[PDB]
Amino acid sequence: PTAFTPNGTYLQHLARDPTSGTLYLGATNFLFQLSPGLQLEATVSTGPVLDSRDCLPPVMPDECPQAQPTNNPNQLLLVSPGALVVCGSVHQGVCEQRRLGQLEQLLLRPERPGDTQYVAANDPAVSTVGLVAQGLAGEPLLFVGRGYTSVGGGIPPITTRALWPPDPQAAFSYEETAKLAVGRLSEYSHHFVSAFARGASAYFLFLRRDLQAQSRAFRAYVSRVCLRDQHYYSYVELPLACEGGRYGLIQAAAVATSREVAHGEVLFAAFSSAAPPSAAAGASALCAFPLDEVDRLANRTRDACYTREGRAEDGTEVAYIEYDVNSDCAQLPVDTLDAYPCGSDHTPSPMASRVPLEATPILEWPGIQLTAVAVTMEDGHTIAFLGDSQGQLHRVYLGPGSDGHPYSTQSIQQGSAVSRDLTFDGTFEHLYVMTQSTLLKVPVASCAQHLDCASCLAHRDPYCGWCVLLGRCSRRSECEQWLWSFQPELGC
Amino acid sequence: PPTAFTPNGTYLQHLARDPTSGTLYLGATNFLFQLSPGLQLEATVSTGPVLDSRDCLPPVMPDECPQAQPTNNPNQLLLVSPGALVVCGSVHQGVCEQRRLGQLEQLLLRPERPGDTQYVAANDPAVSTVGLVAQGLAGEPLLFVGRGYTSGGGIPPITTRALWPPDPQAAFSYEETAKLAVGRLSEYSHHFVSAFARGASAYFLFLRRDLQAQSRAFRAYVSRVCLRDQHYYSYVELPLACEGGRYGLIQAAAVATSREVAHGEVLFAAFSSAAPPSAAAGASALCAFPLDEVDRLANRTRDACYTREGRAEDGTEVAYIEYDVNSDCAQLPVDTLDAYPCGSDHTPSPMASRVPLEATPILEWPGIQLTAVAVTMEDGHTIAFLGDSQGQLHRVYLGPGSDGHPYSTQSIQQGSAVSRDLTFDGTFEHLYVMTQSTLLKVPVASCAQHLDCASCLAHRDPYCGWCVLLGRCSRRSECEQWLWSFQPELGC
Ligand SMILES: *[C@@H]1O[C@H](CO)[C@@H](O)[C@H](O)[C@H]1NC(C)=O
Ligand SMILES: *[C@@H]1O[C@H](CO)[C@@H](O)[C@H](O)[C@H]1NC(C)=O
Repeated sequence: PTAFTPNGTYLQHLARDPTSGTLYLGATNFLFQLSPGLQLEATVSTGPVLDSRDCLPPVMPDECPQAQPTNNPNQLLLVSPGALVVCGSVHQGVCEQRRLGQLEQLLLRPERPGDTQYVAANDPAVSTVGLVAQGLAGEPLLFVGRGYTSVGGGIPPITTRALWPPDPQAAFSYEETAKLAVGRLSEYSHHFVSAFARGASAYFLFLRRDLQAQSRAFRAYVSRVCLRDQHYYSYVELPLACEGGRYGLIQAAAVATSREVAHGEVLFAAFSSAAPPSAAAGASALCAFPLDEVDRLANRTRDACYTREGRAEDGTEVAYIEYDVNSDCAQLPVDTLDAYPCGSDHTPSPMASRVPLEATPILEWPGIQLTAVAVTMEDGHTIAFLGDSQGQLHRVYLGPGSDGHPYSTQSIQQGSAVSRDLTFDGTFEHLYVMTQSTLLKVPVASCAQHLDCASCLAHRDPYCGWCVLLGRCSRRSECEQWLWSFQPELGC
Repeated sequence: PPTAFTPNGTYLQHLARDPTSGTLYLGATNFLFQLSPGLQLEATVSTGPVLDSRDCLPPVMPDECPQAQPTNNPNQLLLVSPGALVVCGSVHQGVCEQRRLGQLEQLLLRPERPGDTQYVAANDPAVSTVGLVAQGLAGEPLLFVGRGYTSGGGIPPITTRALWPPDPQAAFSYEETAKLAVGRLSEYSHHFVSAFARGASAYFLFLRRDLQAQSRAFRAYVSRVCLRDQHYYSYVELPLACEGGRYGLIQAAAVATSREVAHGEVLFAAFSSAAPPSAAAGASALCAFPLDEVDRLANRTRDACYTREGRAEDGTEVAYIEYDVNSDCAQLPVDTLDAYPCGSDHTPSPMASRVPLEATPILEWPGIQLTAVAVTMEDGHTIAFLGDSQGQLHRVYLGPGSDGHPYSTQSIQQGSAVSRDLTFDGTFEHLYVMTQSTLLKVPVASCAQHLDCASCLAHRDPYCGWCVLLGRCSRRSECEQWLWSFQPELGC
């Protein structure tokens, strides 16, 4: 397969322009721009740089003597409509903007940024996530979820930051209210896995300590805010549960449309089991949460807390206000739900559900730590692409007939985890896979190398069958008119 | 096996369940807990240790309380009212506070400097405190409180107390007349067992020393008072007799509507025999007093004392004034009963019957000290769950067919008494059972773990039987043809 293996660096993040298909790659001291065929369109160096976590940028040796040279693994890498957003691990995680298609060309780098323009975690271990969307002021906003770091200030775990503000020197700053107001950051230890949009709703997947549970164990959550408000009124926090927390550490996730799973888009999540913040080598599972059910529970958490003091019509306590913020649920008129579906400066917030969103595992893999999810539907049925901590990429048919073991496994790079940033190309014919030292372009389905029916059906791959009338080892859509290679009792 | 809650380094005093939400509030040593209907911890509040002497008045500051010690705070009173949770501790003269139903952490009202008229619960952890939430004439929240004697002082045994006066800082106080005026509190030695309401009436269950008897012995009594009446004019005590005082000491009770026992509500009360103060380790009985017969005798006791100087038509003192109070039965015109059925500032008070309200044991178990009662009617016939002093929960069928021995018994916690806060859930599907160190959620029936008819019928449980259609071990409702597992002569 086609590869990109830059020497002298490690790969942190992969961002694909959905309009152009250009790939941008965020590595240690390098950004890359790649053709959709992994041809190198451009290269930008970003480090090492003189830095100390105690000094504030711009880091000069005069007012930062403790400075030492410091490598710069990539923290945020995002395709905004206007530009490419790049945030690093160095200089308190400040960000810059580069020309989409001309990585080499820098659009904007605040010259002397403030305590409010430190964006990413300035620790490459800690993890930063991000989403871009159009704001009500006309210009595009950048949501950022941010793990905890022990330096500078205490940055909020989620923030909504301006990318194209009036003064461009203020870009990446957030209005005083554009944040989740969370104290005790060190205690919650937010660990972000992913952020995504759909409809008017932004979603964040993350881990955080349950401070009311007896163990103060970590616990997986999905929270939803409205895409458009700079503010965090609509913020609703749901706990996630894959088999009621046997697999309690969400590792990666992907959205996809599948019809036999549920109507609407569906969130496929990979949870591991804990040994304390990380997985144990321990088992993994893949759960699916239909977003229309994510919205329905989140919707009825809002509806309870706005109009029924946090109770269902059943009478049950379902909703409350998390993070010890001074705010309780209310008995506002039901007209409120229509007038202000995303809240006001005076509605309850931040809202959380007492009811967990629960899913029974689609598959349960005993020895594996899943790190990466990619899901598509082919000729009616789900096929998952799953990467693990050991650099393997598993392909799993999930339709009828399957005990859900990988029909195919493949070693991208032994002993090095596959990235959540695992993404398909535009036609869905290929999947870009990335470990820490290589990025591969992998074909979903290599059917047509087979030039005889018996070779076709021996490939044994849900994508492949023998089109009888055309003498072709093809995919069903490309047609005894198609002899599926994934039905062993059958043959030529 | 049950779902449980076992908090470390604490003991459980009371459990109060919210009849609308089903959420459970626990009251413990230095702790409040809030738990889902499934016993998941939703919140925890510390209530101690505190600085305190029984000699000081709250708020205890060291500049006014030199003798203050670290003092633990076992819970004394835990009641869901309409707006808040009422909480009263054993410290700070037993003062009370209120907290948000559904967010216990959030507090609603805690008088800043309270008076001699606002020391509510017994400021000694070994003394009884019972309470009942009612509404006054103007439909505002009231709190009847019964408390045992405690060696500042003079707190009346029963008092009506305002949960939300005009002036929030006046909460939990009581108007000068809103009290049962007892002189010799040390001698009467009220031990309150329970308070409950039904109809227009509030009822209290307690022990007191009978000082008109030669024995001066402790005797079990039930007293009734009109809910509207906040001045205790209408107060009237009936002695309770379970096999003529063989079983002297009432221990726990629970009301239930049962078809085969009487019309209306019926009080199922567990009495124990006195040790030749408290129970011997002895024998217990379960006696049933229909509330309609309580009201009848209390009504005849009122009538006989208003209009016939306490005598019946044949001429016998059947009613008299108790508690060496200066008041006598009168020969008031008969129309006084219609004009003043709950008494006056000028009518006889407080009233007692000379005639005991009598009942004969539903069951008598020698060698068991019963401590907790819950009764339900299942398919027309009474079932009683009874806890005891050794943390054992006995299940008893009382329909036709039994010598009244338990068809099932479990250890909740060996040798630690089951609390009289034994209480069903909302579907009467489960039972919340608590000893001093654990809380359990017990299903009433474990029918369906049964696969074959043999096994089903071998459970020998009045709840379980074999639905012959459907082919599963169900309950008579979830069928209609059904083979009862509590009829041994019947097989399949
Ligand atoms: C959630 O609520 C929004 C607005 O209040 C509505 O547009 C949407 O249909 C709801 N989604 C559900 C009920 O799944
Ligand atoms: C007791 O008396 C009241 C009024 O005096 C009456 O309404 C009630 O029904 C009576 N209860 C009885 C007789 O059981």
